[PDB]
Formats: sequence, C-alpha cells, structure tokens
Amino acid sequence: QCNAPEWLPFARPTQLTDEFEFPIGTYLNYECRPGYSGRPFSIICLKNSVWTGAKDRCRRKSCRNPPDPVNGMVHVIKGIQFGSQIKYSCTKGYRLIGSSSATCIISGDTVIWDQETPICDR
Repeated sequence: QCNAPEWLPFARPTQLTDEFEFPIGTYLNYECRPGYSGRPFSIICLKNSVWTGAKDRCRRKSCRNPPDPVNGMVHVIKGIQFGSQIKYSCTKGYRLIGSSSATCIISGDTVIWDQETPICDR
C-alpha cells in the first residue's frame, strides 16, 4: 500500500519494524530522537496511499565558525554545518593535540563542534 514510507534517521517508529505497510487513515508513531528539535507527529497514508509529509520533521541547527584557529588557518572539508567537518591546521609541520578536525553534531537544541579548544604543538 504505502510500501514503507522510508528510513528516517531522525525517527525510529515503533510499528515500522515488522509491519512497514499500512492502510489509508493509519497513524504511525514517529519520534525525533538524536537531538532533533522537531515536533513529532504521525505520518498517515492519506494521498495516493502515500504519507502526509514525514519530511524535515525533526531539525538540524545551524553550525558556527567564530572559534577560529590561532594561526588563522582552518579548512572546510564538508562545510561548517551539521554533519560537516573542518581542519584546524596551525602549520603544515606541527601537531595539534586536540581536535584538529572539528565535527559539528546535534546536542539537541543546538549544534556544536567536538572541538575542545584550539591547540597548536609547534
């Protein structure tokens, strides 16, 4: 019928584990789990045996880059945003003890980099 709405990283519906397909007018329990802001709501197969709108239900928070490297050199591999990663390179031939590569992840109401603080071995 619905042919399984799809896998949503945001949410792990209770019923979807062994069932996956439902009749029109059926409400599914979706929960936003790993820190996403969104207000969970059921997805109901209302249109064309397709779901009401499971899209962007749970939300990613915008990330930041004002912590800056001491040298002034930081590289944006993926982006500044959530799931993205950056380099903190002070020098080519030096070591950075802590988070050389900061990664922005969801804490729940905000997104932070896993960066402890700028570090330069030199």
